[PDB]
Amino acid sequence: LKAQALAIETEAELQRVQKVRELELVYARAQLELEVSKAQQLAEVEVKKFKQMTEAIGPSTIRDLAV
Amino acid sequence: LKAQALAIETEAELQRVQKVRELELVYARAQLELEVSKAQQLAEVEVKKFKQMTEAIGPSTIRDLAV
Repeated sequence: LKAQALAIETEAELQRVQKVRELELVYARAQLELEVSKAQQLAEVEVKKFKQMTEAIGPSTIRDLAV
Repeated sequence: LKAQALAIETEAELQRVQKVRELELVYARAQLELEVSKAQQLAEVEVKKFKQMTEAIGPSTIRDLAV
C-alpha cells in the first residue's frame, strides 16, 4: 500500500513539474530573441557611428595619432 | 486527495505566471526600441558635430596637434 501512495504522488508531482518547466521554456526562449535583438541592434549604431567618423578623419591620417 | 489540490493550485499558479510574464514581455521590448532609439539618435549628433569641426581644422592639420 505504501507503494500505491508513492505512485499517486509521483504521478501528481511529475504532471506539475512537466507542465511547469515546459511553459517556462517558452518564456526562456522569448528572453533570448529579445536579448539577441538588442546585441545586434546596438552593434549597428556602434559600427555605423564608427564608420562615419572613421572616414571623416580618413584611413590615411588615423595612422598618425599614436606614433 | 492531496494530489487533487496540488493540481488545482498548480493550474491556478501557472495561469497567473503565464499571464503576468507574457504581458511583462511586451513592456520589456518597448523599453528596448526606446533604448535603441536613444543610442542611435545621440550617435548622430556626436558624428555630425565631429564631422563639421573635423573639416574646419581640416584633415591635413589635425595630424599636427600631437607630435
